[PDB]
Amino acid sequence: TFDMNRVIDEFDEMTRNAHQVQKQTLKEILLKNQSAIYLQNCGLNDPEEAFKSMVPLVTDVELEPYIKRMVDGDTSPILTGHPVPAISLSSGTSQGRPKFIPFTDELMENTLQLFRTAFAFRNRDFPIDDNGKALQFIFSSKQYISTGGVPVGTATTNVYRNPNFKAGMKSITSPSCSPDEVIFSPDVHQALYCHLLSGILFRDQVQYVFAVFAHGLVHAFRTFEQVWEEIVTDIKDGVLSNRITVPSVRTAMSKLLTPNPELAETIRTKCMSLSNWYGLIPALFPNAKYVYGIMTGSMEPYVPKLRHYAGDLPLVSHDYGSSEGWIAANVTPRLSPEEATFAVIPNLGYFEFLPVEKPVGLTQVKIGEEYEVVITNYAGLYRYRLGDVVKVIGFYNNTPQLKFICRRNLILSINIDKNTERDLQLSVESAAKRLSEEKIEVIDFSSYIDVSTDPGHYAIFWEISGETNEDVLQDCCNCLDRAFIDAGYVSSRKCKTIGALELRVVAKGTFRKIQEHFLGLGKMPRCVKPSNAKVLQILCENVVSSYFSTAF
Ligand SMILES: CC/C=C\C[C@H]1C(=O)CC[C@@H]1CC(=O)N[C@H](C(=O)O)[C@@H](C)CC
Repeated sequence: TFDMNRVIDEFDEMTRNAHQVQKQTLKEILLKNQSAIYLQNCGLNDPEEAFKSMVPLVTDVELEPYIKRMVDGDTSPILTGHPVPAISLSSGTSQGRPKFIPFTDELMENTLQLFRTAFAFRNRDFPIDDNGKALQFIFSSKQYISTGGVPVGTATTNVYRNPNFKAGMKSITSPSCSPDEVIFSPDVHQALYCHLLSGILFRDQVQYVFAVFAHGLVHAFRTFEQVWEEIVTDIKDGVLSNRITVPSVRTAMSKLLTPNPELAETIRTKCMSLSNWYGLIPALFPNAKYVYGIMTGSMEPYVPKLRHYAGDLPLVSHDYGSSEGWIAANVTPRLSPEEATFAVIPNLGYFEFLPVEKPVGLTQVKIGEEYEVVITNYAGLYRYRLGDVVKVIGFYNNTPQLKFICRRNLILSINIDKNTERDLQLSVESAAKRLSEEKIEVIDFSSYIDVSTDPGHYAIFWEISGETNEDVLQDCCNCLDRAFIDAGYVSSRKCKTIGALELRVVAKGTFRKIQEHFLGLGKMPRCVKPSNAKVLQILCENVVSSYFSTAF
């Protein structure tokens, strides 16, 4: 039974005792998983001491073969003491291959604990009506079964399809406007339309608006700009647009629709009153208290447009975690996304921090210093290098408050996509075999994030060893686009939040000219940063042709 003050007091005591809770949490993780051959092979059977001397830092790549066994249905103890109920398909890759992370019942408990904690602080500073609803733009369009018989989904999908999700969120959320059939629609574009319509149908009750990521909220209302008159028509007629073809979705939404020309008129008058859609969100939902979602890190570029739609509504930052697990909660919800920091929850894992040198404990980190995060938790992860670099902004009682700084080895990112030099090189090598058919080779390559388009897209620069046809180059272009298998990139391309990959072919001698540039001053950049004007200049002025992927 949820009690706001009780929840806050519990978080307070835990963070006052963060050092002790860290140690107790490690001991419990090690007890639960002691039969895991990964742990047995380290010499485990001074528990904290033994742990740090016997267990090596490890990377996703090192864990790949172990996790592969779990995805293939091995139920003996490998990374966990008990068989996992699901596997999470993560963003990013494992050396260019799909990256999987175990999803355990404990991770579900953690999710519920963190949501409850964050809600308590948020509802303290931004109290909502408990007879209202929320507009929640969430999606779980798919969860497949591995060949070994294990469910595989994204982390959010594993959360949304958990048997404890509805009951567990009941007390610490405002009820969604959307039918479950919308959330689980196999077609996310239809789901999004229906979320928008559902929100409008209950607009007076909507207490806040949520999506996991800021770019999702922005995409939602950009979409509204396109379909608003269609929604007004659906409401006026009490008939769902023929755009919606998923039968279970049509059925569910039809129960909510009856002819309402009055509401339709209100909405039409309201939309036409806006100036370039400024303040669209509070206009549609005049009782919403805030907009909620991840506003930080890779989402920072989306905040200006989100503010535009949000008008004067507070933007509240959603918490810090990934497919690997949760780390930190926003307990200062009134702070803008620029000032937002996240307090580590001391029982969600045994956290270590590599100085940006060997790792220090949670209560050992220093204000103003940057560290790479190291995770030991209930996801089968022991001293796992997350690759996230954080800065310690301060302490909330004895737990550090963190700001995300950067992700190591990342060169290509628009929103939720994460691609490295190796991923780019692999995509190039894939697409190059279409060229090899023509006895043509890739002389060199680079790339660039083009955010002049909406949405932004990847641009790849190629110089090739000979002239070829448009069809060949079109194929190479499509292949480059499909060769990026990172789940984040694929998810965005499908949801249209990342545009068609563009292949720009440059004139012969273009890359040598870049060499000449650097030689006349005295390692080819694989993604050209916006500030690298001299290099960008040489590439752009030598583009001779341009192609856009017809994939997705
Ligand atoms: C136990 C952890 C449970 C949930 C973590 C996720 C959240 O609910 C908030 C942050 C996080 C987003 C995430 O997992 N994003 C995916 C990813 O980037 O891997 C993406 C492939 C979309 C699902």
